[PDB]
Amino acid sequence: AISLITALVRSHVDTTPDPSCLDYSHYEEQSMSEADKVQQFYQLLTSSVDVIKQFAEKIPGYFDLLPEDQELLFQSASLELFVLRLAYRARIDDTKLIFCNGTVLHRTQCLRSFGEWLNDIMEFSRSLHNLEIDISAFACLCALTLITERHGLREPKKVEQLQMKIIGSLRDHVTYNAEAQKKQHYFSRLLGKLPELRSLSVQGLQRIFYLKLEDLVPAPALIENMFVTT
Repeated sequence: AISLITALVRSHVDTTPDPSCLDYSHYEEQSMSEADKVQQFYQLLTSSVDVIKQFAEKIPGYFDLLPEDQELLFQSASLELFVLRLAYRARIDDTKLIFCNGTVLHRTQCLRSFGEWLNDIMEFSRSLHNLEIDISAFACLCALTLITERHGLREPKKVEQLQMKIIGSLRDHVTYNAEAQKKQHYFSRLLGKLPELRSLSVQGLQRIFYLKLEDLVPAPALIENMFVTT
């Protein structure tokens, strides 16, 4: 069978909208209520998480974890995966923003719902690209956002072993990747991006919690799951 890193990269590719199939039906700036903008945000977030769900289920060894741990791990990282993919794909000095559900919008249509938090996401985006992360390293970075220690796991040790396997594959790939060895302990700088993502993500919960209290439209279960991590 195929190697872990190739399985990861293929999953990433298979769940990353390709240019020719992007959805532009929401790009055109049109009149819509504050309630509509929240509606759109929830929709955008939930359907993207559904796609991210497809990537996680293809991570070899994931289905070998108990269904309870899969759920806990997924709910706990969904927002992070969402932000990580968003930031990775976003390019500097760009007007658009592409979401893994294929939807494309103006950065300005998102500022309305994301708030200042978006700017922090773009800031993280530039950070990722400064370090230069290839698709193989990124796929591992994503799997590591999902397969990580969380409180309440039934088989924490089983989770850590998969994590170690993913780390191992990332380690091997970095060691032999020429462009990478050209930088100060690239590997360490790579993993050092996860804590930032965690913090960036916490800031997202604040904004999503704000929208929830505003309560212009009900929050989907998927969005409520993001808050269970409290």
